[PDB]
Amino acid sequence: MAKIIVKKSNPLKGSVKIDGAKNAVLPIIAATLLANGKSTLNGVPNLRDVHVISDLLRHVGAEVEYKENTLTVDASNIKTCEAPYELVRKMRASFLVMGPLLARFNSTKISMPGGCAIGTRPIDLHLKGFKALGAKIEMDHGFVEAATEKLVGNKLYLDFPSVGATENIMMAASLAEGTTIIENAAEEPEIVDLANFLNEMGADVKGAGTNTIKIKGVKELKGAEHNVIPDRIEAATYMVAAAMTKGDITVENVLMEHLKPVVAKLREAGCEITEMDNSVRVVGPKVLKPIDIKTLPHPGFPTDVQAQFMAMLTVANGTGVVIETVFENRFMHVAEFNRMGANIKIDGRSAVVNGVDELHGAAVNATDLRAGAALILCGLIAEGETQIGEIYHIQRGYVDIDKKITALGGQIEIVE
Amino acid sequence: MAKIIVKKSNPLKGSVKIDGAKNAVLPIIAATLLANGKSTLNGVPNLRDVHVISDLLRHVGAEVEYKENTLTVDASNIKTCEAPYELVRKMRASFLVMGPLLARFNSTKISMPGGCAIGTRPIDLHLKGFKALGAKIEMDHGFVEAATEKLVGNKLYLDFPSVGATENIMMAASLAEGTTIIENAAEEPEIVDLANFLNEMGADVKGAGTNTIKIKGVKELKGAEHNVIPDRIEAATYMVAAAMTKGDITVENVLMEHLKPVVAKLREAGCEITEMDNSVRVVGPKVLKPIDIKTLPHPGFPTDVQAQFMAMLTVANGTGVVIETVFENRFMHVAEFNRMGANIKIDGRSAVVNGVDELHGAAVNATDLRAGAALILCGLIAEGETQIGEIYHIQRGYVDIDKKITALGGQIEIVE
Amino acid sequence: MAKIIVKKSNPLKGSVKIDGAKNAVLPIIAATLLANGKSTLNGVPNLRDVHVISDLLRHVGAEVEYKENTLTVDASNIKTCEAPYELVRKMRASFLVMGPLLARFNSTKISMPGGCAIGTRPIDLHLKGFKALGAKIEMDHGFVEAATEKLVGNKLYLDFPSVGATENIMMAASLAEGTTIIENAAEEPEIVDLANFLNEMGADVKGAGTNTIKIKGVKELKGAEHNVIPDRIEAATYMVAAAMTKGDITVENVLMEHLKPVVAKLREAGCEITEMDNSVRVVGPKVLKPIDIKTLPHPGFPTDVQAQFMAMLTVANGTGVVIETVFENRFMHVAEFNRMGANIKIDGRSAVVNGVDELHGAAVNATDLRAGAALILCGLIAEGETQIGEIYHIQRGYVDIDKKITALGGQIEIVE
Amino acid sequence: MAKIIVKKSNPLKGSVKIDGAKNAVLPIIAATLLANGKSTLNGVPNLRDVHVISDLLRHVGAEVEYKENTLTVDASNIKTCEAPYELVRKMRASFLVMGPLLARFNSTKISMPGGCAIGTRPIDLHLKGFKALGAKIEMDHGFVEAATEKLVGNKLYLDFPSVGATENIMMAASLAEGTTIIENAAEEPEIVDLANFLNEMGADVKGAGTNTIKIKGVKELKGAEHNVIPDRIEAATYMVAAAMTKGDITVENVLMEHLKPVVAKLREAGCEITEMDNSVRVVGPKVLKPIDIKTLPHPGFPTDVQAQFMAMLTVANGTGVVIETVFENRFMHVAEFNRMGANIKIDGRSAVVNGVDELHGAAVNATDLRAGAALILCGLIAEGETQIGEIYHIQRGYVDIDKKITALGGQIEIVE
Ligand SMILES: CC(=O)N[C@H]1[C@@H](OP(=O)(O)OP(=O)(O)OC[C@H]2O[C@@H](n3ccc(=O)[nH]c3=O)[C@H](O)[C@@H]2O)O[C@H](CO)[C@@H](O)[C@@H]1O[C@H](C)C(=O)O
Ligand SMILES: CC(=O)N[C@H]1[C@@H](OP(=O)(O)OP(=O)(O)OC[C@H]2O[C@@H](n3ccc(=O)[nH]c3=O)[C@H](O)[C@@H]2O)O[C@H](CO)[C@@H](O)[C@@H]1O[C@H](C)C(=O)O
Ligand SMILES: CC(=O)N[C@H]1[C@@H](OP(=O)(O)OP(=O)(O)OC[C@H]2O[C@@H](n3ccc(=O)[nH]c3=O)[C@H](O)[C@@H]2O)O[C@H](CO)[C@@H](O)[C@@H]1O[C@H](C)C(=O)O
Ligand SMILES: CC(=O)N[C@H]1[C@@H](OP(=O)(O)OP(=O)(O)OC[C@H]2O[C@@H](n3ccc(=O)[nH]c3=O)[C@H](O)[C@@H]2O)O[C@H](CO)[C@@H](O)[C@@H]1O[C@H](C)C(=O)O
Repeated sequence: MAKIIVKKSNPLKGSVKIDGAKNAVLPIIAATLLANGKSTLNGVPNLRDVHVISDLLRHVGAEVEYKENTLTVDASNIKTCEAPYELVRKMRASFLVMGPLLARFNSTKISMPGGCAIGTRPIDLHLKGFKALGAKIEMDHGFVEAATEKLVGNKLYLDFPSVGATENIMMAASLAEGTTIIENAAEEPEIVDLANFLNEMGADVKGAGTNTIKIKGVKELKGAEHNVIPDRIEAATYMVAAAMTKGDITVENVLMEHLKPVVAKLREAGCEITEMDNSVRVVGPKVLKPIDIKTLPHPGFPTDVQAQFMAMLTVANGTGVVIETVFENRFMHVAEFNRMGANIKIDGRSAVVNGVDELHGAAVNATDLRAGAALILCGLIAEGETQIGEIYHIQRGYVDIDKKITALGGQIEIVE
Repeated sequence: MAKIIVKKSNPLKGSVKIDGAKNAVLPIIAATLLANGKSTLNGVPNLRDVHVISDLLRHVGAEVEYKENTLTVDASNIKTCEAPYELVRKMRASFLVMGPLLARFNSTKISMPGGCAIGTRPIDLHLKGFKALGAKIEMDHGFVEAATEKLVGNKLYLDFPSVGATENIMMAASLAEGTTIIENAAEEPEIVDLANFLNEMGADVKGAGTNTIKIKGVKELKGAEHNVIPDRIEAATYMVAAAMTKGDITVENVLMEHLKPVVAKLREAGCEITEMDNSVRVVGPKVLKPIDIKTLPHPGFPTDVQAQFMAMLTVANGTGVVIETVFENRFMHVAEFNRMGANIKIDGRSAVVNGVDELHGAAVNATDLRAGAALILCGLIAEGETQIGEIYHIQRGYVDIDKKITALGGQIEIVE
Repeated sequence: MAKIIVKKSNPLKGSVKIDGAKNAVLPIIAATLLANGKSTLNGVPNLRDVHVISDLLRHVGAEVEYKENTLTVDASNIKTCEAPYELVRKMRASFLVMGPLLARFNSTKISMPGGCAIGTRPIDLHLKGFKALGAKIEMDHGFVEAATEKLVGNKLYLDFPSVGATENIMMAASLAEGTTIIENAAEEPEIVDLANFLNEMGADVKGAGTNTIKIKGVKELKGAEHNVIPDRIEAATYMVAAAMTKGDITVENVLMEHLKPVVAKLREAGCEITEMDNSVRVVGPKVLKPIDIKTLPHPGFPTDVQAQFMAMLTVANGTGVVIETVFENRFMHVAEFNRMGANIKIDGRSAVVNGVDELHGAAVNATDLRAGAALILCGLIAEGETQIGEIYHIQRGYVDIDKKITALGGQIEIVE
Repeated sequence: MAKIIVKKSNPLKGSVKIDGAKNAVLPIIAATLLANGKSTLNGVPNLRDVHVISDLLRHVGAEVEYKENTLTVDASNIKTCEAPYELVRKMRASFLVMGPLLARFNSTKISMPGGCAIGTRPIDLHLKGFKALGAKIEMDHGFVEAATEKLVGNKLYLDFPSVGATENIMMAASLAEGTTIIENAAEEPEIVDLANFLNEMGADVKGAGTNTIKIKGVKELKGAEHNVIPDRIEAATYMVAAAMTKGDITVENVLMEHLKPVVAKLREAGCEITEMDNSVRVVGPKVLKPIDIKTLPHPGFPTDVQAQFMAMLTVANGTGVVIETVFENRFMHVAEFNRMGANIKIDGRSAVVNGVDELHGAAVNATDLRAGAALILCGLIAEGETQIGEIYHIQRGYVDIDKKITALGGQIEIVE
């Protein structure tokens, strides 16, 4: 089966256009379900995770059309508020329909997500918020059902600033009676994108981007047109690639406000970075300086770039410590990095990376989306040739990484 | 030597006035050093930690007078920028003078804090920010020296949103040339208090309370008058005490915005809480419902109330999990709670509290400020009599806890 | 694709015969490579992991025949000491050929294992021991090569009492010049089985079962006949199944010495256990008492029974804590248990299990061998019907679990 | 108050005699309480912890005399089986009288130890074993009371191979009716010393040193004479001191079997070690090679030498990782090491030590016994002069460290 073959490459040089944010579009697609009417989403990346949630909307009865990076959804006529096991098993982001369906129809029944490679990922805070809004929750044979005679706005505290719980609760609250206050909300840029979209549909959501979100419920929302923000994680991936290959890359169609910790940490590692209104230029250093990273809720360092920074660190000039506070077991890639000659030792949530002279190409497997991309980065700098298996992980969330890296001068090919 | 004796008490009932925030006043006192002139701080709590940092200002040559909750500082004539080991050993908050002294005099030499009971507490991010502003850092025999020909504003990222590093860097940046941007800043209310004070002196500090702080340096700052915010941690202590004793207490002279997670979590445990403009009423439940807490940077649940919530949980109707993400070893109190009949098991940063019928009085020792106060709370509900040693820990940071609890009906006495 | 369907079952009752130990036979099969001659292994379980390592021996040129639980290996004519990526990727136990091949031929080149679901599982201590014996180690494109002009016995310390490193080093040392001393050796019963086999072939290995193993190298080893010990992990699985179903089961063809912590912990949970010379009877209690388990090196509680005890605890009468010290991320099953109505919260290496009234059947996936078996156990007690996917995990290491549970009265079927 | 002043010293050279083991003598002193008669302990180190437990025996009514390294105890006439709070608070090893007093008198009431600097140190497994032997346990106001009409031998499993629980249970079982089996026993050399002593008094204890201990209870024990084993931890301290100072030291009156991991790890770091029947010679290397250490139950690397190895690593030629599995918070010394210019970062139970050129003398505080000794080691190699406070920690458990290091050529003095 299919592999990505990467060879030791030249310093990457040139421009790369960044696609729309996968993790903005997924909750925003779920939000379309809140409107009796037709929404139009532009800048939608052509990605499997997009197609999966689109098929979920079809299941519940919304009409969906995708072309040329525009997705339209007509959620006028919904026929069921049940998300079955087979769909949720494909992608746990499917859970994001629960808030809108609960809000529109006052009842919804959604398969509870199971295990995921990157950790045990409960959805307790989503249910916490729904209960705060008046919903009664019950479990039936793997399904979670939430139902209410009516949703009523209430104050609620998030024990962790969960991205998904903030999204789900904001969407449910959008049609509740009265005012909902989400305390200790996620501040991730996708939260702000979603809020903006809800407001575009007629909602009243204030404070997205800050630690407190206030939603004043409205009776009905209408389909709206929305331009999704750029993918900050994709952008970060290309930035790290410039860093690691001693390249000089201009990443186009980005928002620098959303990249702050990545910019900072790359500068600390010795990159020269030039921030512009819609683009950023990254020049890799001649010697990578070791740095420590600690993943945290935004605007701390993002967990979705942790594997890729760890890969950069495998050849830094010293010792770097990587600490993952956000996900449990987001170190599955370490053993793959070590097969390429890295020197990485883990205990608990910390990985000690002792920089080596160079990596060496080897047969490796992607374990998840972001780690698979880190493996491509290793492949660019590893002596000889690197063959990466289980490539569906990567293709889930990167548009044409082979084409984009090839256009920057890298040696990469997908073989079937 | 001295002990606090607590007996099984009646439900606490009445009003308690909260003092000014210890942890606002300590950085604000250090900030007075930035002005060639006289500042006036009102609402200063009469606490040892206050007196220690005041003696540090005297050491460096500022004039200090304290009376009746007003502290004045005339920092017109400073005579040394060196903070010696003996003073810093007393209280690691002394380190907060480093930023102002560096800013005023472009050189400062401060003993590096050593071990602390509640964890290994490095000051690397403080030095990170000073280096970003142009300071060269060196170590001499336990001292850290920072010096520059001139401080220049720069962008810098905090790997963790450290309270102290945010404070120290904001103060240093206040007199730097140009604009400093602190990314991933602490959002704690004391950060906002400090900022306000600096602005009162003539500074230009914007975004305190948010994840990004921008300071535009000025050439000189002038003494100003400031009213310190209320102690949210003290307030929380009395709130928990109402919860645990099934009491009914009105806590006076507080800011509800600063108490959000404590209010939320207490309501989840079954308290009835009434929030007012300058006061909050807490009615304890008849049965405490078990809840989980997870300490986090503000506005997450505060580490300074963790021991006290754990004490409440020792008699909750079920199993609660307490997770400390902020400090390493902030569980020293667990063994003391267990001597009073609690059922608490720790591994890593998590403590499993399995609620018991009642605690039983016993001889215990305070291990630190906030835990010592938790022990007084246990003492209120523990059958018989509880004797608490090492009480200096408590007296550091609570004004007249014996008098305030006595006025609420509790049985407490300090014996020498 | 294929599923195991389990329904809510009657208390299991009857006798079950236990197969030979998978994890004794795998290193013992690798050990056959040490002899110029034919070995005969009896009591070999008919398992995929067995067939995989047998195909590895074929690759290197040994002759292998399997029938009726007897496997013979003629390692007279070995044709290569290289274990290629495709084989090692299938099963990391393939790494166990490295020690024998190094010992026989003074050179061997083995693909370095990559990621595994249950954690990052380095082989550094294996290489440590080989280096101690005189081997020079190098890495080539994912391969580890060990070579020496001659192996010389030496003392070496294991930083952790690794099962695999003890095995690999014992086998390498068996043909070394002089005496090897393994300090802080694994004490697992499989270590003793392997040692016995090596001694049967002509080796001189003393102290297996204790914290120190001494091997006095010999010039040549000869094929021998060996009876593998019973599978203590399989036995434990059936014991837990009796516990959870309130059953009454006699587990046949076992060694009670190898089951001590499992017996102890099951008695603590309320089982009545009767230990006999070659069998053990387990009667489940009417109410399971909550217990805590902590995985450790033998004779501590085995990690391979951790998931299955956790499953028992999901319906215990209270709160149990499960602590995994041996593997990092051996909690992947928790989310699957929670889909069946369990109440389990994890942080770090500890899982808090808050017992529920009953589990409820649901669609779940096996994540690994031992967890998949735990899911079958849940399926036996869960109201309604449980469907388990990814069943290859289970079939790897249990002989006919469907047939054996069916013979005890359970409702289980494998569907294709 | 009193300080230890250490200066940068010459390579240590010469011989040092090791005293008797503190941690053998403490349980063996408690064991004297089992005999109606007079015991004679030789090779007793002149240490505060010794004097504290001796005063506890006096409290309960045994007659004690200490001179010239011989301690005699006549436990013919015991007058109380209650150990009060004041004594147990001084030293938690006082808890070791519980097993003997329970065994002699079938009732005993012992204050439950509270917090300790190096971690939360429950005694649940001690109580577990006593309950297994027939004792009913209750808590009264900080006391734990154990009482039985008669102690009856039983099998019991230790969830962790606790040193103290193994000791306490072995002593209780020594006079029980029938046979006690301790499964997953501590294998520490002090367990073997204690067993030997009990057997000297007339007991029947087999398997000490192995993972299973069997005690066959006897009706009465008689006073006996015993020679305590050498202090392996003290010996290790002097060994590390040779390593760190590039010295050449012969440590006298030791048992090499008890020092295995320390010898191994020191050789890995580059020491040349010569093991003899009653002595060991350690020659420090010219360049310390970085190594990783992981504390574990014996014969794994001892937690009591962890701080001292960490100190050695502060100037090793690279990166070393120290992992503490045995105690929670046994890293309090890290901040003190960092005040001397070390580069150590902790997360969880792991500390990353990035070796520096040299340490620099500074004012530091001992946090506990073994760390205080590590600070003296740092003081020997740190440029200039190091002043160590809170020296009672050290004096607890080292005989005349100033005199012994002075006799090896070091510059050390205790000032009052
Ligand atoms: C669809 C989408 O946007 N997914 C992203 C979002 O996941 P999410 O699930 O919402 O993230 P969280 O809730 O903030 O989760 C953060 C932490 O909080 C725990 N938690 C979360 C919710 C809850 O109810 N209970 C609870 O305990 C949780 O287990 C985790 O430890 O945020 C993550 C963090 O940045 C991303 O890694 C993730 O990207 C992924 C890879 C991708 O592209 O596929
Ligand atoms: C004077 C004062 O306000 N002290 C308070 C302040 O300490 P601070 O020290 O500033 O808190 P941090 O820097 O946010 O520390 C939080 C975490 O960050 C790590 N860190 C911090 C700084 C740095 O450079 N490097 C670094 O790693 C640090 O080790 C900790 O794990 O904030 C704490 C958290 O709320 C409080 O517990 C603390 O109160 C106390 C008890 C009291 O009243 O005495
Ligand atoms: C073939 C076989 O017998 N496999 C078993 C054996 O694995 P092994 O691999 O030898 O076990 P370890 O080496 O004792 O591993 C224990 C711990 O030690 C770390 N470690 C190990 C080796 C090394 O060089 N470096 C190092 O760090 C390692 O990462 C782990 O955390 O022992 C394990 C523990 O009981 C079992 O779970 C495992 O069964 C399995 C599931 C099955 O049936 O497939
Ligand atoms: C008097 C004496 O010999 N003391 C020593 C002994 O303590 P001990 O207390 O017996 O050691 P453990 O019981 O093996 O403790 C090891 C671990 O096990 C947990 N545990 C222990 C008992 C119990 O019931 N429950 C339980 O959870 C415990 O919390 C720890 O994490 O063994 C330790 C380990 O080697 C030493 O560090 C300690 O030396 C000291 C410093 C000194 O010289 O003062």
